[PDB]
Formats: sequence, C-alpha cells, structure tokens
Amino acid sequence: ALISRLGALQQIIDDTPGIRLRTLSFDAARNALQLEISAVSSQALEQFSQRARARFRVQTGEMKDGIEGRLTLEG
Amino acid sequence: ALISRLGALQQIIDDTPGIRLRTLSFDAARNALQLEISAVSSQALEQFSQRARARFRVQTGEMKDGIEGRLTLEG
Repeated sequence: ALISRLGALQQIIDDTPGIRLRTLSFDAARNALQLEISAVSSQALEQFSQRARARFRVQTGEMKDGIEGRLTLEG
Repeated sequence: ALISRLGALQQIIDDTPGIRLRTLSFDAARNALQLEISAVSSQALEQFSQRARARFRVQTGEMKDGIEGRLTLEG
C-alpha cells in the first residue's frame, strides 16, 4: 500500500519532464500519502496531475520562478 | 535512496515485535527521512532503535498507554 504505490508514483514523476518530488508525507491512520511537487511550469504540473489521476484517485491541486503541486492520495 | 531505504526500514519495523509506523516524512532537499513510531513499551522501542542504528546512521529519540519514537535518517 505504501511501498508499491511509492514505486508507481516515482515512475510517473520520473516519466514526466519538468517535475521533481519536493516532499512526501504518509499518515498510517488515514492511509494517506501527501506529495508536494516542484514544476518548471503550469503545463508540466498538468502533465503530471493527469498521469497521477490516470493511475490513482484524484487531481493534484493548490500551486503556490516557483510552481508547486499537491497530490493527496488515499488508499 | 528513498525507495530502497524504505524497504529496509519496513523490514526492520516488520521484524520488530511491538512496533508500528505512525507517520513518515521525506524532504528531498535535506535528503532526510523522518519516522514516527508507535510502540507497546520502552523495551520494544529500544529493540527497534538498535536495529535501525545497526542498518542506518543514528539512534531513535524523543518519546512522548502511548509511547512514540523519532528516527531522522539522513543519506
């Protein structure tokens, strides 16, 4: 649930140009994985959001020379 | 660094009676993995701390019906 989802997420990050993992947090009790993404542009972040949405449950939101994305996955 | 260390950590958690992962956080920039452990007792948390210390760099500290451990790994 954690280890296997992490590999999938890392694959999508790695496959997606213009994206880096900035931070990641996991809460066992909520079985929730919170991800903060750095992106070169809004276009790159949308590339990533829809790839993540294709594999997992949900779009990536928020956003803050400096674009960030927030994907809370639940399982 | 993240994916491979996670599997090692999960092995030690799983091998150690009386321990559960409560939360986990990773900061890419510090290449730092923060772990919060729930334990049945101080004895279980010491069992875990020394296993983690054997594989990684550092002892697990803090502590807070409710014992917790904090292992910040750096890589």
